[PDB]
Amino acid sequence: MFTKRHRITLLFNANKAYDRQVVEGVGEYLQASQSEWDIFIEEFRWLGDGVIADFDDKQIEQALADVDVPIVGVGGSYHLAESYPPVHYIATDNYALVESAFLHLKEKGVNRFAFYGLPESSGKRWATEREYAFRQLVAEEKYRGVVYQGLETAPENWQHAQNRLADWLQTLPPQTGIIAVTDARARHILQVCEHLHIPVPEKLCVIGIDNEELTRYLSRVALSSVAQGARQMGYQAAKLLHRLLDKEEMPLQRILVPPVRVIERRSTDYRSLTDPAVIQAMHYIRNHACKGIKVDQVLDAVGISRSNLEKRFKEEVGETIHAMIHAEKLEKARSLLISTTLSINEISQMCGYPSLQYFYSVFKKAYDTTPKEYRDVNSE
Amino acid sequence: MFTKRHRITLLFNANKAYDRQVVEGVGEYLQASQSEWDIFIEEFRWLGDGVIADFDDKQIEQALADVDVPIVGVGGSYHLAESYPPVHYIATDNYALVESAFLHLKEKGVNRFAFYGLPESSGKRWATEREYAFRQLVAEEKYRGVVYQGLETAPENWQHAQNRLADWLQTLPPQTGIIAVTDARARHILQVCEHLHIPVPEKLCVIGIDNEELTRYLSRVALSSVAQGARQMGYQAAKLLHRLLDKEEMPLQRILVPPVRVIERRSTDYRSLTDPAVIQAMHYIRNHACKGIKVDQVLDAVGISRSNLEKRFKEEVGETIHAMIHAEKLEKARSLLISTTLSINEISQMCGYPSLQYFYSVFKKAYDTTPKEYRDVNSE
Ligand SMILES: O[C@@H]1[C@@H](O)[C@@H](O)OC[C@H]1O
Ligand SMILES: O[C@@H]1[C@@H](O)[C@@H](O)OC[C@H]1O
Repeated sequence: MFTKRHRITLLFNANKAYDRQVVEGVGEYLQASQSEWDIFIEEFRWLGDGVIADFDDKQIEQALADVDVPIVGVGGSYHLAESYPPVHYIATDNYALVESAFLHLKEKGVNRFAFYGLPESSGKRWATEREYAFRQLVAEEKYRGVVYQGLETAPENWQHAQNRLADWLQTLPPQTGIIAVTDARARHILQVCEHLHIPVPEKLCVIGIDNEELTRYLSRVALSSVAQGARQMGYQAAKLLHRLLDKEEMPLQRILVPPVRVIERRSTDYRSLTDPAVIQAMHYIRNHACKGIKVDQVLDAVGISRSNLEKRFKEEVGETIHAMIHAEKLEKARSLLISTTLSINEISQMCGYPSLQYFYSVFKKAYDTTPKEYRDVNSE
Repeated sequence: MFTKRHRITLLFNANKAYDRQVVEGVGEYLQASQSEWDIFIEEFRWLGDGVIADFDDKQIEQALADVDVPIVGVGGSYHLAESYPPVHYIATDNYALVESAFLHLKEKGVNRFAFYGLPESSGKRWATEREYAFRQLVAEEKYRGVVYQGLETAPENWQHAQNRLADWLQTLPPQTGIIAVTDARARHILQVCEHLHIPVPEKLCVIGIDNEELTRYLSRVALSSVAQGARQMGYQAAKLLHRLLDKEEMPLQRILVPPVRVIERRSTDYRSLTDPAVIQAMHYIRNHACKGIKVDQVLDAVGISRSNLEKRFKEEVGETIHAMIHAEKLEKARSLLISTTLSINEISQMCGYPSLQYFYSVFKKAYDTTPKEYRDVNSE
């Protein structure tokens, strides 16, 4: 008779992708265990028989400090072991996350490293934790790392904040890889580069930390990111809380979960390019190839004569401008198949192809499957 | 030179799955068009050069009424054409949504229909719209439909609300299919059935309308749902706003997008069962088969002698209790492969299998692929 029910309270934020992942793991546990739990996503802030909560929040910790019922905290890791709150704790491995992104940029020949973080001013201790890790694994590189804490998440002066970020960005030499604390901060870099037409990744490379597509700002350049092991975190949390509900004795748990993987998108697609003019020209093309652009537009974007730009393209890419314009139409098309929900007809049309048959033809030449086949094998 | 930038303001709610889908479509458009837009998810509530907003919100409509810049409203459809707000409008087809769920239950022999809605008290006009549709397509069924508006989303008295929902549920004859306005309301039905041990779907069938897994309450019985065409909605919205930004003349658009599909889960998995004792016994099994239960527990759950229950199981299922216990261990396992992120090892263990090899063996007998193969071909 499975009659005893437990009310379970989850203190997270439905509006942030990471929080949503954690709760989904909790839900996964519910499914796998078929527990007689009544789980409430109760966060705004009665309390149940067990709690799982966001402990990246000092307020929550203070609210919960002295609560009798089992609590499993979920939040960021800490280099110092005595900085962990007095509760069982599932942790995202802050070090590993930065490491994961560092190793990604490392593999792409990048040896100039930059970090866009978050002021001490915010209460974000995982930010400090990530910055420290950055410094730790950047220590032995050819050129030194450079760190720039921001102004604040919701600036008291957006315009001013933008100016300061713009200033810092123009400071950074070509082929600098930037690690942002959060996809949100990464997108902040991308919008400024948009304002300024700074080539990403042709000039500077950008990588984030959440794998969240919905941040304050949406970015035309798709954002590479470290995906946290957030589902697994929520699952392990519930699994532990279950043992805590069976009155099991235990020293306070500190289990670290590493990132799942890096999702490689456009923003880190660096191909060893170095000539400033090809850099700006290649960026231009990667923005507007689908819009049916001629070599003339590319020439006008940089301020260069046809002869000279062709010479340099040949020099650095072994292909023509015209050829690269069209190779990129394909790339846009290939991405959308992979990262989007559009019909193939829509992809063809939005990518400036004359007919869906023509795209089919061109696509089947470059890769060997069909647009359709390639989608099933490679989607998301 | 693609130098003119447009600031775009989106007025939606990051915390609700439907809103998040809509914004993702907007993002899809950004990708496919590589527009020089600066898109802000600005909703709490400066304004940009174009707006896309949740027009299921009378406050937003009033806030925006008299704004000079292009606006594309997104929200629910209306049976009456004069109830649409004075703006270009992308609509989810409220009728089609109910229809989609109705047709799903219809296909499963269901001919007793119920609707859990939302009081007039809330400002939710899509709720009224869905209820009306329900009534419209339930008109010709054998038994009449029954509608129950709730107490309110965040009750002024949770306990009281639960009592009233419990009352209504015990009113409903076996093999009643319930359509809820929203996965949220559906889950409210499921938690009460949990409190009361009312078999779903063995006794009553439940289907929702959003395909959202994260609602106020998490449900042990996975929830079947209609998935709205919400991405496409957001994409079409941005695509229209783009034409509006190119100063194109147009009569106020009213384009309806139908649901994508119905996601069939446990909550609508009705297999023509009718004997009350098998109903309760089968529900029991579907909850605890993985927990290593004997025939004795099933006997105790209903209040029936072994002989009699076996007789009835044979009569309605052509299988033994013992046999069905084990067929369901497999089903739990098969689901988790399909709907979850767990490792196969974890699935085996949580489903009460003695070894991963044994599960492999049993799984390969029932279906012909391996747990691994079946995951790649059938996941999500
Ligand atoms: O690590 C997370 C960070 O990346 C951001 O998403 O905000 C919540 C944090 O816990
Ligand atoms: O149709 C949607 C409904 O299902 C719910 O999710 O709330 C928002 C509505 O627009």
